[PDB]
Amino acid sequence: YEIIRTNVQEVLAEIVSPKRFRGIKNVVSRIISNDKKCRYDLIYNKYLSSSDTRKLKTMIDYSTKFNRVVEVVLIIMGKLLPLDAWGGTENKKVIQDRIVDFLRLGANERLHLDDVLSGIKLSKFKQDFQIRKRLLEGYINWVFISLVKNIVRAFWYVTESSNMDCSKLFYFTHSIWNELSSNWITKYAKGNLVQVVSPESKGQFTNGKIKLIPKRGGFRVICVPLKQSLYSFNNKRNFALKQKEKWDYIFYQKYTLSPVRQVLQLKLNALRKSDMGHRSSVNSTNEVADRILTFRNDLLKKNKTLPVLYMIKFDMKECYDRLNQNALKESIAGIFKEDNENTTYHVREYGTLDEFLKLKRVRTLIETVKTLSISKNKIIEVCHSQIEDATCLVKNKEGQYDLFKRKQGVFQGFSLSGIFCDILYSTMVSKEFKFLWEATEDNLLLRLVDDFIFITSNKDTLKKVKDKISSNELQKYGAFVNHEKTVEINGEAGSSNKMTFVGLDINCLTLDVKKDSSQFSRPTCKFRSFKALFSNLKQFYCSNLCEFLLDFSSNSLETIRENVDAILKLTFEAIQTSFATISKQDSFERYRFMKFLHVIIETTIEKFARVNGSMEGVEYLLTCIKITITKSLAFMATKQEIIEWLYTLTIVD
Repeated sequence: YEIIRTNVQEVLAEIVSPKRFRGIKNVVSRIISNDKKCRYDLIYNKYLSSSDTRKLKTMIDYSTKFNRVVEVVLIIMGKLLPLDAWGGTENKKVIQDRIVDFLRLGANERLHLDDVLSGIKLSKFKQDFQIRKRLLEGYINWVFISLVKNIVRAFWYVTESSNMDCSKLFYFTHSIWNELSSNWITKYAKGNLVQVVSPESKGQFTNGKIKLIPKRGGFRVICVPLKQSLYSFNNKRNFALKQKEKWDYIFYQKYTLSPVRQVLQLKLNALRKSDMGHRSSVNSTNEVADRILTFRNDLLKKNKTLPVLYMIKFDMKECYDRLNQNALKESIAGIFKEDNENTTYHVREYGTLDEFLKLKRVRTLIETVKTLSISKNKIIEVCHSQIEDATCLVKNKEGQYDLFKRKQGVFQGFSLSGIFCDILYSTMVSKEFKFLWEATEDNLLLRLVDDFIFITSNKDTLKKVKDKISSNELQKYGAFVNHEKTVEINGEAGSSNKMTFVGLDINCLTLDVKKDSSQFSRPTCKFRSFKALFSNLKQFYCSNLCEFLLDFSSNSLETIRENVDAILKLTFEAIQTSFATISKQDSFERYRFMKFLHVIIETTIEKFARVNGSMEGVEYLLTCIKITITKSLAFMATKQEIIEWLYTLTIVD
C-alpha cells in the first residue's frame, strides 16, 4: 500500500541536492516498482496481527517483540531493494545492522550520516569521484528516513513505557493499539471526565490531545496541547487556518505562557529562600542527597556522634489527577498576597523552536536582554483559564472528537501543571507541618514533587508526622497518601537500616547516601578505537536521554539539568575508564573528540527545545553542560584547546 509516496522524479531530486547519472534512476525505479508489486497484506497476516485477543496481564505484552519487528522490517527491505541496491553483499549486512540500531531509537531520532556511512565504493552507482559521492549520503538518507521510518509508521505505533527505563521502546500494531486505547479512554472519561457542550474563542490555547503511556496494568494519560482550535482539527483540509492558529499559539506561548511561568517560579524561588516552611521543598534528586549529607554533618558537628534516627517515607496517590483545583487557586493567590494587583512584572522574552526552524535554517549551536511586561491581573486570569478551561479531545469511535473536561485535578502535559503542583504542595507543607521549622537541628523533612521523606531523632515528633499522614487533614488539598507504599525504618539493631527514597540508598545508622545501581545501565566501553567508542557512546546518550527527562511542564529546570548531568557523568566515566586502554593502540585526536562533544551538546539542546517548544532554559542548560564536561574531563592531561572550543559555543541569536 505505497510505502513510497513520491515518484522517481522526486526521489532523485532529494538525492541530488541543489543525464549521465542514470544508474541511480535505474535502481530507484526498481525499488519503487517493487513497492507497488509487494503485497504488504500477506506479510502483515503472516508475522503480525496477533488475532488472539485474550486479556493479557500487562499492556506491554500486546507489543510486537523487537525481534519480530526487525524481522518484518528487514523482510520488507529485502523485497524493496535488489542485491545491487545494497551496495553489494557485505555492505548489505552492514546496513542492516545500522537499520537495527536505528530501530532501537524508534526511527524518530535524528540520523547521523557519519556513523552509518562505513561502506566502500563497491556501489557502482546504485580521481575525484570520492568528493562527488555525496549522492550516496542522499541515497542512504532516503533509505533510512523515507523507507525504514515509513515502514515503522505503517505497521506500528511506537512509544516508550512508564513502567521504567524509557529506552526500551515498544511496537504496538495499529489495529491492537487503537482497540486498547479507545476502550481504556472511554472507561477513563466516564469515571474521571465530563464533556463540554459549547466551545469558546480561546480554544487554540486550552485544547489538549490525549497521549497514552503503558502503565503496568493500564495507561498513564498525558495531555498534549493542540496548537489549533477544535474547528480546524475537524476541518483537516483548511491548511491556511491551521498555520494561522499555529502562530496564534506561538505568540501565546511567547508572550503569555512563558511570562506567567517565569513569575510563578520567581515567587516560588523567593519562598525557598525566605520562608521556613518552603525550605523543606526541594527541586531535584541531588538536592535531596545534599540536604541529607548536610543534616548528617550538622548532627556530627552539633553532637560529636550520630544518635539513633527514625525515618519514614510516604508519597501522594496521583497528585495531578486528584489535585484540588480550588485549593490550588487559593495557593496561587497566596503567593501574590502582597501585590495589590495592578503591579506589573518584567520578565525575559524567550524564543520558540518553531520560530527557528520555520523562519530559518539548522545547527542552532554555533561556534561564533529583551524583557517583557506582564500584569498580576493577567497572571491570575491565565492560571484560572488553564485550571478551569483545560479540555482534551477524545475519539467518539465514529470520528466526532468530543471535548471533555476534568471533573477535578489538572492534566499532566499542560505547561503549567508541574509548577501548579509545586505551588500547592509547597503551600500545603508550609501550612500543615508548622511544628518542624524552628527545630531543624534534629528533624528533616524533604519533598520532591510527590515523594516525601522525614528523618528525625525524636520519637514524639515522628508520631506527629505519622498522625497527620494518617489523617484526612491533607485530603483537603487533594493529597491522598499512598498508605500501601509507606515505608518506615529506625535502625535500633533489630530494625532494617536501608531505604531507597528517590533512587538513592540511605542508611539509617550512618546516613550514608548512594545512587541506586545507576539506573542508566553500563555503557559497554570495550573498544579498539576512539571512533568506535564515540559512536557507541553517541548511541547510548541519545537512547538514554528520554523525553520525559527534559519536560519543563513536569520537572523543574534544576531537575532537568541534573538528569542531563547524570547521563553526561556516565558517558564520560566510560571514556575515563577506557582511555588508557584505547590510547595504547589508537591515538586520541582532539578534533574528532570535539565533533563528538558538538553532537552530544546539539542533541541535548535540540531534544530539549523539541520537547518544550520554547527556548526558555537553553542558555542556562548550555552553560551547565560546559561546567559538567569541564569537571568530567579533569583526568584529561591536555584539554586546553578542547575546553577553549567548548566555551565558544553559543545558541543562535
